[PDB]
Amino acid sequence: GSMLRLSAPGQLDDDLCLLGDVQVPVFLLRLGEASWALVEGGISRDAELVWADLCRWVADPSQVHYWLITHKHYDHCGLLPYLCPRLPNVQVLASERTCQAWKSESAVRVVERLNRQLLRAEQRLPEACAWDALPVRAVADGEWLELGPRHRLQVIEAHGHSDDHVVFYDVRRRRLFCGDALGEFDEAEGVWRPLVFDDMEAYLESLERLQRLPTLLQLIPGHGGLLRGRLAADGAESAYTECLRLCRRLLWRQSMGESLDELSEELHRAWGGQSVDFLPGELHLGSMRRMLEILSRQA
Amino acid sequence: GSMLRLSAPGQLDDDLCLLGDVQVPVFLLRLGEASWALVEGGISRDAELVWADLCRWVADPSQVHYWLITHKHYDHCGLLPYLCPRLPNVQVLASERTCQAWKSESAVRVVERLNRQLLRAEQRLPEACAWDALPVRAVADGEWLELGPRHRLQVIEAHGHSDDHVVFYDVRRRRLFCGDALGEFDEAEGVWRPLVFDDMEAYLESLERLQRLPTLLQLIPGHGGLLRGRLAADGAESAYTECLRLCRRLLWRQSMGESLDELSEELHRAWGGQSVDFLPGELHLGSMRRMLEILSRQA
Ligand SMILES: C[As](C)(=O)[O-]
Ligand SMILES: C[As](C)(=O)[O-]
Ligand SMILES: [Fe+2]
Ligand SMILES: [Fe+2]
Ligand SMILES: [Fe+2]
Ligand SMILES: [Fe+2]
Repeated sequence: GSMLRLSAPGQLDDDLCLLGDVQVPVFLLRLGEASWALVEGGISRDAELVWADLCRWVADPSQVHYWLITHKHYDHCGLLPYLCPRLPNVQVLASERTCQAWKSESAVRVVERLNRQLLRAEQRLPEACAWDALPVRAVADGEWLELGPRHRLQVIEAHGHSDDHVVFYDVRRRRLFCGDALGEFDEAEGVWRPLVFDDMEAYLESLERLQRLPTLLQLIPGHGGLLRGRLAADGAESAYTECLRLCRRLLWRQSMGESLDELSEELHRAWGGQSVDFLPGELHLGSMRRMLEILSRQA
Repeated sequence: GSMLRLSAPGQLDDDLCLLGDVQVPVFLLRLGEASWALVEGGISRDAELVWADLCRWVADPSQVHYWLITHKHYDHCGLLPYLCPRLPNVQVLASERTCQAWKSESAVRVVERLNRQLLRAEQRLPEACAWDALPVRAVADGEWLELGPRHRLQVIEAHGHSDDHVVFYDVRRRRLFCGDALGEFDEAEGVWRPLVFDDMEAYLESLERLQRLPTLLQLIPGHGGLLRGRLAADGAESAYTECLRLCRRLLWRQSMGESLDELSEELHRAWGGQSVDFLPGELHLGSMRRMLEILSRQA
């Protein structure tokens, strides 16, 4: 029947396609006859899949002009060293803090190691360019990106999930590329699972600000596809509520004397399955523990 | 450590005691030197336990003057035929709709059958008086009950859980006896599980009205004890949110083609354990299915 989520590779709207894996998608925006943008930077191992899809839509790779990046996590920038060399005219648009992480050998080693863990036996990665050789340009909170005549996207700072996270708001289409700032959309239940890995105060304040946008028609997180209808319209509000709900559960359990590890293991059991293809199980469990440490400290 | 729930038989406050089983408690209010009230009507099988506790606090059973009843469900009035004969001066205070159910042989047979299922092998029920012989007086929405010099309780209609449900608000102590109108308090997670068995529109409207009470200090549902602190202060708001959350889950699952039975069985698995001592498992599962039918119809 009719559903409030579009989650299949191919055309999502007359200007928008989903490339690659719906679990870690790259979005393609048609900005004009011979101009395109990518949104979200994916995982390295998807390089040839995303390339194959891209070339179905884009006749000449020199026509890809922008690549918008929400945050520095390994699953949101892993394609950059592999596909940017094939995109001679692309400019990577990322926050200043995101750009800074790509200059840190420590940070990029973590990104590389996690991406390497996801390589399947059959596939061959193309040659990687250096992370500090990427064609990057820093974007600022509030900045207007005039990508094409019918694509004006505002950069909105949305820290909390991570210290660098931004979202991109298409004012014309009432479409928000929200990365991981709302959490992980639960494919079985239709609710947001919080992903607070840096700062709960910031995460909630970001959601407060995003709630004040004009009512959304389309909401596109970092994983799982495109949400529409009420799922888009109430996404930020719902994500805020789910974060407060997790805080309530944690506080109640702590009042009974539970260690953080009990709820962490429960969340890992309940939620880890959705991301097994792109997130090692032990890192998922560790992430749940970190989130609960943050909520406990700040709630 | 300090917890926001009191859940042990005995004194809860200087005017208030919990009698019987914390799972299906009867509350004792000291209205004066020689005047007392009971709140909530429990399950029949607890008659001698509640009697034993009552007589620890009350020197003379003729001093019990009122018995406040939230609703007609079998687990909220089962003690009445067994203990009212031992309470010569008691007046049972119930809504008109609640009183009407006790006049219906069909309705009381259901109450009797469910209560009989809960009798343990060891115990002996005292002789029951007829349901239409109970010393009942109907109370109205908005009615002020002047129970004693320091106990003024307002009757507030709170339909939705059932067609007859009311709650009792102690204006002085900012204490709400809320029956099942907020749902079932989850002992492991500290959130409300919705219990919508008649009408979702009414259930939500009741919670909207209860949210507008002065901030609560104490919130006393039909099961599980007394809540305080933020759990009391945000109870009605939280219960409203949890009902909307369940609607979201159901609607999402229905959009995927699920039958009501799938979520019903999941809820029965997740939630049925808490009430096994006083609610037959098949009735819990049936109740979950009924709730989901109502939410589907009205959401
Ligand atoms: C790697 As993640 C849980 O921030 O999408
Ligand atoms: C018997 As019931 C689930 O309304 O407390
Ligand atoms: Fe992330
Ligand atoms: Fe992510
Ligand atoms: Fe009930
Ligand atoms: Fe009940």
